[PDB]
Amino acid sequence: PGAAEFAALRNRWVDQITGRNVIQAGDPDFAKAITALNNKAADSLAKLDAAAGRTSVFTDLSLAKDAEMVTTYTRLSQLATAWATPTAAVFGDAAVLAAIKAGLADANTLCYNDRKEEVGNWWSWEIGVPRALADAMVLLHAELSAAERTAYCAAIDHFVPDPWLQFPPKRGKITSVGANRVDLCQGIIIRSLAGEDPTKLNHAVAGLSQVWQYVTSGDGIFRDGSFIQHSTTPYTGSYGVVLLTGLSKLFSLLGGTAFEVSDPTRSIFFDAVEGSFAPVMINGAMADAVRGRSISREANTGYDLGASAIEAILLLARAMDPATAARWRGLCAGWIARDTYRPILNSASVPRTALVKQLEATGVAPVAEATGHKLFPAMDRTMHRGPGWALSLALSSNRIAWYECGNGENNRGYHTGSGMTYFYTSDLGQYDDAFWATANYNRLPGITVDTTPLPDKVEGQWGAAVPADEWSGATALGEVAAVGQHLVGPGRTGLTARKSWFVSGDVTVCLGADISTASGAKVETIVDHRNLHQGSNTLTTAAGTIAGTAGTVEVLGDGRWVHLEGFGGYAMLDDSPLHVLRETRSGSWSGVNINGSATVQQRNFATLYVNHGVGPVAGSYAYMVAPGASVDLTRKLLEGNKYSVIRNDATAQSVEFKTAKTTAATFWKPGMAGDLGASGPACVVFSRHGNELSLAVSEPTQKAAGLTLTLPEGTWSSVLEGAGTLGTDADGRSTLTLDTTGLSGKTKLIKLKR
Ligand SMILES: CC(=O)N[C@@H]1[C@@H](O[C@@H]2O[C@H](C(=O)O)[C@@H](O[C@@H]3O[C@H](CO)[C@H](OS(=O)(=O)O)[C@H](O[C@@H]4OC(C(=O)O)=C[C@H](O)[C@H]4O)[C@H]3NC(C)=O)[C@H](O)[C@H]2O)[C@@H](OS(=O)(=O)O)[C@@H](CO)O[C@H]1O
Ligand code: NA
Repeated sequence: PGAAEFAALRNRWVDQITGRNVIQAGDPDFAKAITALNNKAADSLAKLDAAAGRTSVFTDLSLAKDAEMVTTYTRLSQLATAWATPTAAVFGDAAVLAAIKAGLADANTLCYNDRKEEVGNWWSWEIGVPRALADAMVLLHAELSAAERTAYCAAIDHFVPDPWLQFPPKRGKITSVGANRVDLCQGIIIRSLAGEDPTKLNHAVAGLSQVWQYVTSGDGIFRDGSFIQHSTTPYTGSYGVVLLTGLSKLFSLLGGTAFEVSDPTRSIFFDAVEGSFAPVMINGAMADAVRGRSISREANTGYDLGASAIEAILLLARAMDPATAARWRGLCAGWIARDTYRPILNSASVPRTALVKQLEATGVAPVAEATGHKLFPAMDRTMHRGPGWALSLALSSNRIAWYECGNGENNRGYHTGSGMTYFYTSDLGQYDDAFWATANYNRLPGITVDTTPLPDKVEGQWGAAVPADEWSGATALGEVAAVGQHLVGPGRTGLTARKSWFVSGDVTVCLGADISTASGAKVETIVDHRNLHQGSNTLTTAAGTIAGTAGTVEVLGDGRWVHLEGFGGYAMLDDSPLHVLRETRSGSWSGVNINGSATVQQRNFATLYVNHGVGPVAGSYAYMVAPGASVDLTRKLLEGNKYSVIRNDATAQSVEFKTAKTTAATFWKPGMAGDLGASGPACVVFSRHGNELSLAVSEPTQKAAGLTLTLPEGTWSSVLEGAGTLGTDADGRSTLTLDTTGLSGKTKLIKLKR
């Protein structure tokens, strides 16, 4: 590949990043994308340092601060993008061009050059600047001189001599992985287009292959579809999206060329569209539970990341086989159509606009999110859906950190891995509308919490500490899931709790047992902590209403149920007092992220909780949530033994779903829950249909070689579906013995015949 091939590649990259070849004339959405492009460009030009002998490019960005160095370069690449976009205000403007070139030249001289040692965050030097400077070189290729290309290529190569590695020499260089490997390889590939370097280009393309190989530990994609970055944090929704985005752009750039990605194992990455990404996409947003510290970012939200994922999937779909293309397009049409809260075209780039318009021109229909369960045991996450809702559970364990904080972000998120119950609904803004600026970080929905105040950054940054718990894990059979978490509290309080969730097609039954702590403080369990925005949503009870006055907590009378207008129902499954608080909360994004705005946001919440008191001995809870239930259906939840608690203690927790004729259990110790026994830790769901017993089982520690069940519903003499060895114990009950060696928390499905 020579001059013509490199020119075609550069032209293709500019087409991709500007959308210059696909602007529809007179289209209002294209006009709006151009307007947003123009306003950002004008903002940057207004901030140019025009001073003689300047020591910065922009008056509000110091080159001595590595994040502001990155923003200097991303502003220059944005300006170059605008200069290259037909109909943009600065399109082809020579005075603007000259300012961009001078900015690149001075940022090189002053700071980012082949003689400079890294100072501060490695990512700035190796990923933030190279991607932007490479883009700028390609955008401006007809305008920069050879000597300028030499200088800027030399700078990139100094900081990133090999994109398969990361960190400056003084630190010791390690293999780059996951999103970091993609981003380093992107910067080098685009730089290799500018400099016409096939050797560097080929090595960077070859570096992509590692990121879609299945892993069983560390960072990457697991066979169950989990995605981890930073070793201990579930990360599909932020770092996973960075990986998805970069590969979409590079696969598209290189396809059909001498440099095309030809590794056949890239099918694993395509499999991850539905296996990893789609289940954690909720009406256009990535689930908070899989986006780590990014929850703290006012302008990098679940909708921003979901929109990036949609762009990427649409871009990838252009190269897929027809059935897969249409499936991915239907999925995206659904995530777009259902999201009226942050419509994808508002502030969309020209390329994003074009992909969304191309989708709408295919006529591919919107696909609904499927009901039922998607489990991710390698990352301690589960997803559950029914009509009008999606539950995302956020656990932690000896494999998965309580939380990630870092770079001044999410330092207060230490309870976000304490068994959170995110109920996503048609309230699309629930977790987005200043939730993370205003919520009570000590009363997040679903958690059990020791009320001891914890410092910011408790347990350390970067997910360095994990709870030394017994297990967290899950299974599911048909419409019912069983999820368990042994919660060990952050901050060395000694909090312990056994939390389980039994999730049907409509209702979530929440059981807690064996709760105690060493701190001497009260312990709570949060039934909900629910953003009401500026609403005054009524809390209805058997007797009338509760918590009508903000700031005065009330205890629920005897009917045991409460309905929250615009949400659904809650009901107590024991005689514990339920405390109900309507409250107004305030906070700024600066309070949760060092980069957040200082603007104070004020939001109303409904907060429902159980108080286990001081010094609980084997404290417990039992409640249920019915998203979307009317007052009439909520009033009836506790009637007819629909949700039949079997056991709830330090040995096992179990419920039977009457309508679904299905029982679910978690086992902490060897023992029995009803007529089901287990020899050790287990998640089990079972249902009898006449003379056939169906079971789902997991071994949630991920470390036991065997597990034996004592079977419910009488005796069982053959195996119809699946594996396992039938036996009989000294007492005449049938047993099922499973080899669980290496199952990594995955579910075994079994069907037996009487
Ligand atoms: C300082 C240090 O040595 N810390 C490491 C830690 O490194 C940190 O983690 C990541 C990484 O990629 O591994 C890197 O996170 C990325 O940070 C940049 C800003 O620096 C962006 O954050 S933002 O400014 O809030 O935008 C970036 O956000 C993503 O950007 C983009 C994009 O630019 O294309 C798209 C997404 O929409 C947006 O989310 C952010 N990425 C994510 C996904 O949040 C940190 O800057 C770097 O400091 C880890 O290093 S590691 O390489 O071994 O993983 C950590 C692991 O234990 O070790 C610390 O020492
Ligand atoms: Na970590």
